[PDB]
Amino acid sequence: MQDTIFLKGMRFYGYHGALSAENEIGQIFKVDVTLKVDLSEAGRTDNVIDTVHYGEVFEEVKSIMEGKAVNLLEHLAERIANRINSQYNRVMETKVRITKENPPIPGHYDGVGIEIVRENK
Amino acid sequence: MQDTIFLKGMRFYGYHGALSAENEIGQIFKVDVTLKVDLSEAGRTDNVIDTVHYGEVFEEVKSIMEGKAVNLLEHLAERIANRINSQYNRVMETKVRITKENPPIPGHYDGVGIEIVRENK
Amino acid sequence: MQDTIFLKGMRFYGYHGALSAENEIGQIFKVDVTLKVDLSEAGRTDNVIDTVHYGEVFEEVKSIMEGKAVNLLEHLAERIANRINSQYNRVMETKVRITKENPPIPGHYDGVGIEIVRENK
Amino acid sequence: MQDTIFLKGMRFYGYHGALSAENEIGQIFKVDVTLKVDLSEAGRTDNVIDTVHYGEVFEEVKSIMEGKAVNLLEHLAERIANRINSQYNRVMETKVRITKENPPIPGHYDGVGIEIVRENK
Amino acid sequence: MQDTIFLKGMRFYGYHGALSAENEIGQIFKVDVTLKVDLSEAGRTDNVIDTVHYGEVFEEVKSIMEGKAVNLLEHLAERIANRINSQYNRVMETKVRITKENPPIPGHYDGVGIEIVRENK
Amino acid sequence: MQDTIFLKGMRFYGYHGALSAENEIGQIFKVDVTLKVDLSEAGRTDNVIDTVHYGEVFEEVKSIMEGKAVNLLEHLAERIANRINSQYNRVMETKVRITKENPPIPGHYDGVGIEIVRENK
Amino acid sequence: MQDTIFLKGMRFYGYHGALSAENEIGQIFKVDVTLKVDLSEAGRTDNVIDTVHYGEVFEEVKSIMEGKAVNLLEHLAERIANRINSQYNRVMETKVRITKENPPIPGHYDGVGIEIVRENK
Amino acid sequence: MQDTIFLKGMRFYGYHGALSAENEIGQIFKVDVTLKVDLSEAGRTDNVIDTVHYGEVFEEVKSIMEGKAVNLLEHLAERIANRINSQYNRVMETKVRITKENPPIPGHYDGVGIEIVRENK
Repeated sequence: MQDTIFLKGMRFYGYHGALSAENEIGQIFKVDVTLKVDLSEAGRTDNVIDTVHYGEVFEEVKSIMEGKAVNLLEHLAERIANRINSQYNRVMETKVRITKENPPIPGHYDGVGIEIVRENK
Repeated sequence: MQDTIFLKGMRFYGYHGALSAENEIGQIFKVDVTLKVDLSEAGRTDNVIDTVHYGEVFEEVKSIMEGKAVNLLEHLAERIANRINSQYNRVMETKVRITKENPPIPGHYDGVGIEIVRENK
Repeated sequence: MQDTIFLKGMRFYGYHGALSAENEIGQIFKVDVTLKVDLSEAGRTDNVIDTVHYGEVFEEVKSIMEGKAVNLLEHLAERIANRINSQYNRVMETKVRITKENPPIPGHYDGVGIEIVRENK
Repeated sequence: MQDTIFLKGMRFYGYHGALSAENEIGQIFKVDVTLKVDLSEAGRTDNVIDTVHYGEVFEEVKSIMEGKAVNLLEHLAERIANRINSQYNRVMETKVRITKENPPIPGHYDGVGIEIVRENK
Repeated sequence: MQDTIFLKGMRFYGYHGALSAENEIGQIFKVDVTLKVDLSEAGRTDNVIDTVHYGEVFEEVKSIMEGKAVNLLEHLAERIANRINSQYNRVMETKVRITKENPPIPGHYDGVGIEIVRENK
Repeated sequence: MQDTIFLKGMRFYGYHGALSAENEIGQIFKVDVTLKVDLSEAGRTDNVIDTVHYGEVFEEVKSIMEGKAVNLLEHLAERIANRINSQYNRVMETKVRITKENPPIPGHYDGVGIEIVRENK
Repeated sequence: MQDTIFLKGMRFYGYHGALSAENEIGQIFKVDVTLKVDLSEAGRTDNVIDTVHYGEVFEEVKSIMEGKAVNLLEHLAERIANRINSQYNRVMETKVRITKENPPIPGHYDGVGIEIVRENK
Repeated sequence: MQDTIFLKGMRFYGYHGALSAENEIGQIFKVDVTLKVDLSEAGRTDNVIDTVHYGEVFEEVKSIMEGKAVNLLEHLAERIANRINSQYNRVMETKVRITKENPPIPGHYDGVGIEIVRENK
């Protein structure tokens, strides 16, 4: 089953980071969420109730990304995957990618970050 | 067998969406279609009749994307995969990705959407 | 005097537009603000008090862009130019460019919008 | 008076070109239209009737770009400027830029084209 | 063994295509070549003779892409894979992706094309 | 008179540069040419003979850019402007911009170069 | 005289900013330098000694951008313009644009900054 | 286990290359590093000590990329993978991709390079 629902390049200004100065200044966090969902029923019915609504997922991601500052991207993604998996039984698995395009790293690069994949129990 | 025929970033202005206001205003839908097709005969012959012509596939996608408004991206992709699989026996499997880069979601992101993979029976 | 202070590509999700459905759904508005300010005193002193702080300008633009929905981009820009000119005497002139990259226009384009230039009286 | 109304990156698939093969195959034409219009009345009133509506301008450009094939970009732009100037008295001047990003020129480049500026008589 | 040598976005102006007018006008062809090669010996030695030189591969691709016009992308890629596999025993497998970003297809898209994967016998 | 004919982002691999190693290795040179030409006759007539054909201009630029290596971008642009001005009396003035996106400069930047403007005598 | 020598998108990781936390963490600063220089002698001679060498200019910009942290972009640009004007008599005027693409501003934008123009006395 | 820590588009100006002239002039090297690391402990704890810090990894990559010039990209990547695997036991496997976007290859392309994957022993 290779069907997926996705939200790409969601950007949020947050205050996460292990560094005091990061928590103070903040920075933009980029998030990609890919959900493993069987979309054949919805494909047949065209009824919004047979799939997972992207809008609701974005709201979840946003509440976590723009909420309380934490140290790690690993913890933020863990919270998001866990939030999506808990509320939607149709989601078989949640992939969360978080990128800091402008972390406190003296250099030239496109971004740094983490990606996790959590199956829905 | 890893050969594929592809059509990337096809853009169509349509009126699909579960929201009345979406159906009224419309928006751009981005579509990626990847077809699993054995291309060694055509690679040998160079005869257009031994492969699936991209132009015809684009026409199919377009007729569905620019036709009657439906609620879901899942239904549109289901219709496209089913259209391509039905008309081309050489297509072993059809992957359809549809992205709403500007849905009615208050936020900053690159796009939201779905992706399905349907084997040709 | 060709010195300027600028804020490029500020994006805000708003509900402006002459169309009911626009006011309901909203869309992203892109804003560029260019301020004609003599920067030689600040260039000499390095004292933040001798120039116009970008951060404060962004806050002004944001309050207008994310506030009450209006019909026209012309009115939004008029309000922004007028806001910046009123609060900063050092600003000799304000240029405001607002772009709707995804208006209710059935077609393929990069964006539509307006640009105004208002001297500070 | 430096106020302007603009439409950027409008893309149309057309058949214009001095070459038979161009007329047969077609290609994408990119168009930028910038209109010199005094926007202070609309800025004050917020009444759509005090400005030139972008949507109507796009429709004009489209009718010309997707209509009968002509040889030159110069002729297409002349027709567009003349169309906009004729129908909108508030437009003091019309700038039309047309780019062929993929003309029949053996080489590597971003685009070729013309730009004209026509005052409204 | 997941090591690879790659050449991305190689662009050539050619005359391939099943349509007479294409053969006459030409267009840009974009090519991506990915080679499965064990790079640990070279990683150890740092001796250019223990790997496949990208420069030579580009020359091969170029000779085929800028040579005689053929009808299909499938045939061009077949010729390239076969050329690379024949001359380099260290290449375990060759992936060739060819994209026509501007084919004779009336529409808005990013590109169309094919991708093949050929193991070296 | 603000009409112009333009050729943007023309790329050529050349061997120009004041450094021996540059002459040996080469690099990509990006060229923008803007020609001041009155386009109203052509706009009226639609006859290709009343304007300057972009294709011929590209050929001129190419012959100079891909010809004998010289030390300076200033000399290459001088030769191009002079070539275009000499052969086309309708060109009132020629602007030539040449950019070395990857010169032998240890750093991170988008490009370096020169731009000249030469009126046709 | 419209000839210019330019350096675009020079990026440096620095510690400038009026905020303590900025000085601590740092961020990327983007710089554009445009120099008004008469390039006809060099265009004629092709002798590197008749123009201003971009490489030397980049070194100057770099020494200032990667040196001691200051509060304002206005002061950094003033120092750069003054450095270039002092060392090169052929430079008739120096334009310096500095952009903070990721300042401590909670929002979504492309960049903020200043631009100055200083004639060489 | 599909969790990863990544650093994308790290750019360094170096002097690597099998060609004398490359070693003399240098060029920009683009590096992508993807690390297979189990991030569930850190996801739970939010303690920076339970994961691999990106900042330290960037420093390692940088020391190798900006250090002594070597002939091959294969050798540079081998050194990086080996450096990361040696210092971090939590890294189960290291993927290193190095791209020369502007090698001494007369042509038009996006980049050439190699990618290796090394499991941590």
